[PDB]
Amino acid sequence: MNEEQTQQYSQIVAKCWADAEFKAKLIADPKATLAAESIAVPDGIELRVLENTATVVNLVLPPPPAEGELSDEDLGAVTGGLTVLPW
Repeated sequence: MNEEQTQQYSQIVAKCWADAEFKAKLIADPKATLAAESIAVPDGIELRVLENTATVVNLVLPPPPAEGELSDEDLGAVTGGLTVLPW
């Protein structure tokens, strides 16, 4: 969940608010959508959407089991309005 990955996450929601069809696909099947974006989706990770408005969209993508260490710059990049993997 580094800066570069966060940027990709931003691109997804950037598309959503502008492209209602894309947004709908993300919500209906976030796994297929992420796959289209060349983003891995471990089956041990739950995906959630917080907001799906015509202006603001919030997609929650919890760190994978393979998640390593992040820098302060990486953590700063990460959208703090997102939640984490349910336990």
